[PDB]
Amino acid sequence: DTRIGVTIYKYDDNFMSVVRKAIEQDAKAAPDVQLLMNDSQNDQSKQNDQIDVLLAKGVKALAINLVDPAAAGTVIEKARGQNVPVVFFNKEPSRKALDSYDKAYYVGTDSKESGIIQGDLIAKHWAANQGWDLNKDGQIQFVLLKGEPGHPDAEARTTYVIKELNDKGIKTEQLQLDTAMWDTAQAKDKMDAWLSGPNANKIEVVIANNDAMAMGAVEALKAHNKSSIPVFGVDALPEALALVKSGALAGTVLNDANNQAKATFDLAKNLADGKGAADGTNWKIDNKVVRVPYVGVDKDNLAEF
Ligand SMILES: [Ca+2]
Ligand code: NA
Ligand code: NA
Ligand code: NA
Repeated sequence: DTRIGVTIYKYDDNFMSVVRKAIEQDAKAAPDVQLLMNDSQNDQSKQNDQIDVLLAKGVKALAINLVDPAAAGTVIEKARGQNVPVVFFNKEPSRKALDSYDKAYYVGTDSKESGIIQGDLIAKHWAANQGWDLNKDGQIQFVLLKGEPGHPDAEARTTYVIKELNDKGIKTEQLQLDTAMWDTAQAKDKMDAWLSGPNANKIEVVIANNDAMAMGAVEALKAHNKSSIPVFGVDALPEALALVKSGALAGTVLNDANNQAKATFDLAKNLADGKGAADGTNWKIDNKVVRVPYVGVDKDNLAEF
C-alpha cells in the first residue's frame, strides 16, 4: 500500500480533530493507501522526530500541520532527501519556504476570512430584515462578544466582521464590545449585564467571535424576553445549528474542515503517485496554495448539515 505520513500539531484541538477524522475517512476510502498518523502534542521538536520516523518508513508523501510555522524549511529539507512531496495544512509556511521546493504545497485559509464571511452573513440578513433597524437610522447598533484578547482568531474576527460590514456600505455603531474568553457562561453573564443597562432596547444585532459566546448571549436574551434581537456566531457547532433550526440563532460560520481534509488528502495522494497535485480534481492551486472558503450557515443551507 502507498504510505502517506501525517502529523497533526496536537490531537487536543477541536478543529484539527475534525480535520484529522475527515482525512482518516478519506484514506479509508482509497484502498491502496495506508495513513501513518501522528499527534505532535504541540511540540515541534517532537514533530521533527516523528517526521524522521515517517521517512525511515518510506512514506511517499507527507501532510504536515506544523506546530511552529517557522519549521517549514526544516521539514522541507528532511523531505527533500527522498524527494518526498509535502502538503502543509492549516498553519501556513512562509512564502519563501513554499517557493523553496517544487513539491511543497499548502492547504488553508486566513482566519480573517471567517470575520469577512460573518460580516457578509450579517449584511445578508440585515438587508432582508428592515425591522431589525430599531431606530431606523440605517446603521447597525451592535454589541460584540470577543474571544480571548490577543488570540489571533479573536483579533481577526473582531476587526474584520466590522470592516466587512462597513465595506459593504453598512455603517455600524458599537454600543458594547468586551471579551467573554470564548466561553458560554461568561458570555451569558456579559450579555445579561448589557441587557440590564441603558442600551438594552437599542441593541439591534449581537455579534460573537464563536458559537459558545453566541449561545450564552441567546440564553441571556431569552431570560430578558428579548429573543427578537438576532445573534450571529462562528463555528457551526451542532448545538448551534440546532438553534439555527429553532430560530434562536440567526447564523453562524463554518470553518470547512471536511474540505481542508479532502484537499490535503487529494493533493498528497496525487503527489505520492507522482501525478500533478490537482490531477483528477477541481482544486484550485494558486502559487502552491489551495484556499478553502469559510461558509456562512443559516436557514438557506442548514439542510446540508
Ligand atoms: Ca439602527
Ligand atoms: Na478551537
Ligand atoms: Na483558517
Ligand atoms: Na434572537
